[PDB]
Amino acid sequence: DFLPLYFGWFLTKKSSETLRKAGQVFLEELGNHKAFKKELRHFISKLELVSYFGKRPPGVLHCTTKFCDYGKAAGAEEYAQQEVVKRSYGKAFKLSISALFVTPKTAGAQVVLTDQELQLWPSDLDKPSASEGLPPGSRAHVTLGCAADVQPVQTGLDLLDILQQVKGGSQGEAVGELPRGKLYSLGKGRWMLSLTKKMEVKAIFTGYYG
Ligand SMILES: Nc1ncnc2c1ncn2[C@@H]1O[C@H](CO)[C@@H](O)[C@H]1OP(=O)(O)S
Ligand SMILES: Nc1ncnc2c1ncn2[C@@H]1O[C@H](CO)[C@@H](O)[C@H]1OP(=O)(O)S
Repeated sequence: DFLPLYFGWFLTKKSSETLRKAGQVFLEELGNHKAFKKELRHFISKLELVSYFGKRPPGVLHCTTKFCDYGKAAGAEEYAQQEVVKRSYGKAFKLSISALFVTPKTAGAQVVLTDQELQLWPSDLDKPSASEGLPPGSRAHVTLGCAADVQPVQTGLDLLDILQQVKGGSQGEAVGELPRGKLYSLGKGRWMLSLTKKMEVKAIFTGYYG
């Protein structure tokens, strides 16, 4: 017997649509924002970001914890065997979306995990450099879209990198206000919307088999 393609929290239909629509609305508002139009060089050396991020998750959205590749990924077997993983497998959770972000590569939503959910976050030998100085689980994210020649994986890195840019920042940096939060320009095509009111989505922790 083998492992899943990856473990994660898969949003209900109701919450997928709610978060997915939140994403589009952000893409549509950002692409029309003046600050964004001024930095368009990083997307086209106006633009509809909805089209730019044409590769979206087709069905339900999800928050990946541990990519296992059926055991072919390092740390995979070590993660699945954990008690908390077995005990949580199938259980429902509420994920907190604190921000939406975009880069030239990906678009997605930052997830802020509860202590219980942090127990479900892997602890591998191999770490992305961008996870430096950042608390565990920071990479927690929901992918909303990717550029044509970009892999979804990149979304987690794009989040981490963004968190580096704001590491030691304040809300006085905000470019301006969007209807649901403050907009930040972290340079180099990186934009983040920090939600005034955090979004909450029901999801189930389980294993996906591609
Ligand atoms: N190397 C990886 N690390 C973490 N998640 C990964 C990795 N590779 C793929 N994924 C994720 O698994 C899905 C199917 O491949 C992809 O859509 C990625 O999911 P997301 O967490 O949505 S970026
Ligand atoms: N209006 C601009 N167009 C192109 N590059 C710009 C512009 N303004 C600042 N730069 C910067 O000049 C360098 C060469 O492009 C790069 O450092 C550009 O900055 P960024 O990579 O966009 S942070």
